[PDB]
Amino acid sequence: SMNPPPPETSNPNKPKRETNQLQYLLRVVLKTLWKHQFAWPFQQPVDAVKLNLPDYYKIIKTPMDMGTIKKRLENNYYWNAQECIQDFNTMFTNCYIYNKPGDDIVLMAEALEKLFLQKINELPTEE
Ligand SMILES: CCNS(=O)(=O)c1ccc2c(c1)CN(C)C(=O)N2
Ligand SMILES: [K+]
Repeated sequence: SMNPPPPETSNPNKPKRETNQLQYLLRVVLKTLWKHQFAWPFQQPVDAVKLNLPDYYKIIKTPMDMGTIKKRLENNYYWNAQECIQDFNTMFTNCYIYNKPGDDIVLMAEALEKLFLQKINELPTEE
């Protein structure tokens, strides 16, 4: 029932780059999903205490959330776009694993994922 330390949002020894694709991921993809009406449950790490989900971190061992992704993008944490896309995919996957199909949180994840994929379809070529 207690929360782990959140995922790191910086790591000085980790390698990183600024790419036009990562800029797009912050300016377009994250920004669009962040403002969505269903973004709120995904804007911070799952709080197992507040939300009374005492089993959450007994099941989900690779937690991820858009608050973490936002800070990673702001902090130039990533080496490439794929590392960031992976984080979004971990967040969605965790939600589908932990919750029941048709639960409100799943409908929210599914709407955010639809939008995510629409935005990723226009990801520019690396230039
Ligand atoms: C519709 C959201 N309801 S709630 O905030 O009680 C909630 C209910 C369930 C969860 C979460 C939030 C967050 N989340 C990422 C998750 O997988 N489960
Ligand atoms: K499930």
